[PDB]
Amino acid sequence: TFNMELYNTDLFLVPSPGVFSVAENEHVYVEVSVTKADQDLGFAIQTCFISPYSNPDRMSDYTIIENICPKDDSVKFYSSKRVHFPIPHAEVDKKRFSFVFKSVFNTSLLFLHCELTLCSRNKGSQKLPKCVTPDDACTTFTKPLAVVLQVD
Repeated sequence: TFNMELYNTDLFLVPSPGVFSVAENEHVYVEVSVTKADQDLGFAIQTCFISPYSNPDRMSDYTIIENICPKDDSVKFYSSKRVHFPIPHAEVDKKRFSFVFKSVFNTSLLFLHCELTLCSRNKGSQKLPKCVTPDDACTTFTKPLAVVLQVD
């Protein structure tokens, strides 16, 4: 129901076939996606950080996005993409951003941890947070996802 894809270009055409290889100073194109029936339901990208653990309890000082705000300055957002399944009555909501990688760990095997927050895409709604955009954000309904990175 939730996805996280890495791509080699800002066309998000061709996802990497497992473990993404990355060197300092390169871009990484992330795509996150929610697949759902409700059409009032959106999401935002709450937090993203790199870390050498498959574990997020040991969070990390390498934070890219925090409370929907871009903390790393290399970060760019791209158009979001709602794509309809006609016959299954479904919608994939996708969001996209890049950043420039910096190696700073003591190891070559890393994790991109992103967490999605679900939210309500229509005004007047106790039931979940209304929705908000990334620099608008600079001014339980949350899902953790991890993808693997390989430094060279």
